[PDB]
Amino acid sequence: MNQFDVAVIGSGPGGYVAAIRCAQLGFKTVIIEKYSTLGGTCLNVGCIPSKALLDSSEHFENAKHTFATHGILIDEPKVDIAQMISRKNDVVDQTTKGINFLMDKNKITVLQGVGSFESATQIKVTKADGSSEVIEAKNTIIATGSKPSSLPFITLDKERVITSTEALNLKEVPKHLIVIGGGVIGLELGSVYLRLGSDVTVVEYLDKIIPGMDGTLSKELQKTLKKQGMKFMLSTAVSGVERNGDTVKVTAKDKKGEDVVVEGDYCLVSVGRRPYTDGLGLEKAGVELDERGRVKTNDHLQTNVPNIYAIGDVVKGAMLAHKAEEEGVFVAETLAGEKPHVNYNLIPGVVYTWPEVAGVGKTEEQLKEAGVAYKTGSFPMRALGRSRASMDTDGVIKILADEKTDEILGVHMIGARAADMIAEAVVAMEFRASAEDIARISHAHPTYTEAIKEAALDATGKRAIHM
Amino acid sequence: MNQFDVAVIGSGPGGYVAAIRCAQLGFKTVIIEKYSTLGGTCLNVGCIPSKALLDSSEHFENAKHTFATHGILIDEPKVDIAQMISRKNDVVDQTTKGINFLMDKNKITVLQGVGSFESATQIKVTKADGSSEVIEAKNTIIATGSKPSSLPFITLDKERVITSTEALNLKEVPKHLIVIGGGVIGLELGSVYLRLGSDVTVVEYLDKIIPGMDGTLSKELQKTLKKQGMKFMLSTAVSGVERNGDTVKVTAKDKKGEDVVVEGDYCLVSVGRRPYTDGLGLEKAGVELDERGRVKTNDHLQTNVPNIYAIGDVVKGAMLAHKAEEEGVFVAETLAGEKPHVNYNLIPGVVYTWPEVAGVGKTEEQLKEAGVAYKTGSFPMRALGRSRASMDTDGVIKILADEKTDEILGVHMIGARAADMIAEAVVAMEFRASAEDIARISHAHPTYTEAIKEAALDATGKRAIHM
Ligand SMILES: Cc1cc2nc3c(=O)[nH]c(=O)nc-3n(C[C@H](O)[C@H](O)[C@H](O)COP(=O)(O)OP(=O)(O)OC[C@H]3O[C@@H](n4cnc5c(N)ncnc54)[C@H](O)[C@@H]3O)c2cc1C
Ligand SMILES: Cc1cc2nc3c(=O)[nH]c(=O)nc-3n(C[C@H](O)[C@H](O)[C@H](O)COP(=O)(O)OP(=O)(O)OC[C@H]3O[C@@H](n4cnc5c(N)ncnc54)[C@H](O)[C@@H]3O)c2cc1C
Ligand SMILES: [Cl-]
Ligand SMILES: [Cl-]
Ligand SMILES: [Zn+2]
Ligand SMILES: [Zn+2]
Repeated sequence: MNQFDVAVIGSGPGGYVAAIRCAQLGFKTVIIEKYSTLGGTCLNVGCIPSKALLDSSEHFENAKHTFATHGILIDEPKVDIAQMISRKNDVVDQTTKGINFLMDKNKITVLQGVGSFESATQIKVTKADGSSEVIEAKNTIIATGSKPSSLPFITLDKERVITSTEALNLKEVPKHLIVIGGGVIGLELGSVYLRLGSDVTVVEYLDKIIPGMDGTLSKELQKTLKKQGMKFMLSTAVSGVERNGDTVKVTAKDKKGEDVVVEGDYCLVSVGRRPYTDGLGLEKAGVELDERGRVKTNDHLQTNVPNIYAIGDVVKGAMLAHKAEEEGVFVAETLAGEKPHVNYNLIPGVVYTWPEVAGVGKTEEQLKEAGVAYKTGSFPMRALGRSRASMDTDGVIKILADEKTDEILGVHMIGARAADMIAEAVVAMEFRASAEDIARISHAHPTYTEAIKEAALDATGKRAIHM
Repeated sequence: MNQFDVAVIGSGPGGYVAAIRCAQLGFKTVIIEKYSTLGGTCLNVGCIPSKALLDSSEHFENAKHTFATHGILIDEPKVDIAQMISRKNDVVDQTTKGINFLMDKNKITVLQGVGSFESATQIKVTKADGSSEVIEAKNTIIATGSKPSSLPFITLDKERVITSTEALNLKEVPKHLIVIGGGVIGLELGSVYLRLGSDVTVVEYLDKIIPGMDGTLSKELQKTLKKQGMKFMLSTAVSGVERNGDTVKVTAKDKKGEDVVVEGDYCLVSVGRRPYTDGLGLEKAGVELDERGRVKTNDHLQTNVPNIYAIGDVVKGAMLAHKAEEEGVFVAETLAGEKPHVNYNLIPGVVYTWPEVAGVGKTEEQLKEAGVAYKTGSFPMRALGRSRASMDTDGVIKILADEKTDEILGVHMIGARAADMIAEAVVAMEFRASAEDIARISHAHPTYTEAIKEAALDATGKRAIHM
């Protein structure tokens, strides 16, 4: 029997970052992955693939609609979908090799197979051929991640009634793509194919898109996506999804109770993500789940079995890749006798549409439900000289500040490069900065971040300069 | 003779922002501009025009070199140079109307003409036809800005031997553009026409481009610009620039003393910018200049005449647009009896090439010259999943931290979206953040700002995760 200090089950962003941090702290560490390659959901069927298709489709969007204005003379651009998907596949293969490299550099043992608990200290690793080996580990970090949710009445066929996994591998640009469900994934992949020529209709039970974010962002994102051609059927309860050859028929009822029928040639189900624990052998180690199917954890991400921890999508909190990464570093440093901290209020959330959407801190709805006295500052992206020069003019920056102390309580962005502008707000809130603090700091001109500076001026005293 | 509390000579970013900040504080404010429209250098012949052409030319670069890999099918793209410039002119016209809106909204009086001092309290405003009006102002803010520098043997002709002003309005894509000076302006305008098909040769007297920035950024920017097709003749002292019909011949000597000759059809002189005070009548008010031609200032940007202040490119400091803006707000708030402060160490500098370059704080060369014990952190952009997805893999993030306290002393970036990532570093240093602090803060995944977190991990304890 091989012996290790720490075992990590799952090779997603939480898993392999946790392993590296365990190796850096001196633990003999092993990581177990059932997939053929390392990287988890985010690399193989998640973040990296979506960003690659989003980047290529946005290039296609510019060529089709803005090149003439930009002074670039081309004929009607055409989509080579096989090259798009193939290039994305190479991007995934690139990142997988980098993760392999990191494992070797940190002297982490990598085992391919399904890891199941035999006890609180023994783990069975079953390879593809069915053979098994048992290893011993003093501590174990569960990082098994999540799987796509679905609806029980939908029969997924991996052809036309699909999830994000297959949607990233289409053999053609859909004529009419139907998106069932209000997950972020649906809006991102819908943007990809909307740009590539598809008709996209989002059919959703929820009353607004991205409802977990600030309401202004919900409003502005639907406003800009409609402007781009996406159609939205909100507050609509789907009751059926039929495949009839080359056609999918979605039947539902609207908020007034009337019947609704939507037909397309492709249907993507994006109704959320579900924690994944199948085959993990939790009963044999004694680890408890909650009513939602998540590994119960305490303040130290510890299960009821003291030597077993759990991180990432398999536990409570925002199901984000960098949230799993931070929790992995947290457990490793905790195992080393340190006292780390995670501020979950300061974990940003990003939507990778164009314009990008990003938020950190409290939403206005959260401040209202708590009876917090707050100020609002708001500056539009179209007023920036940088946006006029690039034609990326959609969106707004919104800052919430405590009315008495001026401390920034939440920053909510929709606009060009918001996925990276949000970092300024994260650092600002980490140092408990006031709106006045940010308003007085130099922001490079011309940049999109000047909208943050202007919004902070608006929040601190309604004294923005460029509005 | 009308009376005002504050008069502002110049409608640049410093000029008009100061006027707005003065109007917000309750002062009767008037602003004078000799140009036909408002905006100063940055709007009409500076930041906005160049940024517009950089965005258009980068699109053309993608269509020519990356669209096929992206899966976008087009024929060879062609340049409509008249349309490029026309759109840029429209962006300038857009922004000019916005400044007009801001002046009227803040109830600032706008006068067109040359502003000249009659005394420390009277200012003559001379229109083009010769008519004059004299105004009285308790205080005056000098914001007359800058002009392109040149060399005594250079005869500028506004056709083929040109400055930045004319290069932004070319009627054809150059066959071979010669750039004299490796400054921010020269590299940006060279990149514009390089992408559009021109051959670009940069001739620079110093041994490195952008020498006012960190040496790593100098090296990496030259490394990538060469990869993009730019040619560089460094350590080269130009001694003659003659126009011979449709061709310009630049004669110089290399580091070995051997003669060097470069021929092109367009020659851009980018040897820096010089403070502009022509016709301002400073002698009639008593305001003294320094040896370099700049309006002398003290701690409060005050001249020797106590009621007259000066800001922007006409005074000491980095000749940057947001530097003029901040100094305009500083003088305005100082006039109001408040006690503001400008931290010149925390004013970022941006080069809008692709990849973008940005730095803030001390350079490594400065830390060496001061004998500061420092740590270095460095993460490459090609290792980010986000960069792999977009194919924007060039560059590095470099963080300098104090060896004893771990406090970040400077952050230097070359990579995608550096123009907006630098904002995180500015806010970080403003709060005296340590390398460990940034390394522990949540960074959205996948984003380019993750390279900042990784570089901070490298600086704080050589413990980056993805390297
Ligand atoms: C299309 C899509 C786009 C997304 N885009 C983003 C985005 O832009 N940003 C973002 O932050 N998040 C995004 N996400 C979410 C992101 O993928 C997750 O939040 C993140 O991957 C969390 O991963 P993790 O480490 O907790 O586990 P996971 O990445 O979900 O994977 C855990 C791993 O455990 C392995 N495993 C499970 N059980 C066993 C077992 N018994 N034995 C061995 N191995 C096992 C699995 O094979 C899997 O590889 C996206 C998701 C999808 C699907
Ligand atoms: C091609 C180019 C690109 C640049 N890009 C950038 C960039 O990306 N970022 C950046 O920060 N900086 C950039 N700069 C520099 C930027 O333009 C200046 O730093 C900024 O404009 C500072 O302006 P200011 O208020 O100090 O004065 P200015 O904008 O230089 O001009 C003030 C105005 O005063 C007027 N004036 C002068 N004397 C008188 C008088 N006696 N009476 C009446 N009117 C008068 C002038 O006509 C002028 O319009 C760039 C410069 C150039 C040339
Ligand atoms: Cl602005
Ligand atoms: Cl990373
Ligand atoms: Zn500005
Ligand atoms: Zn990451």
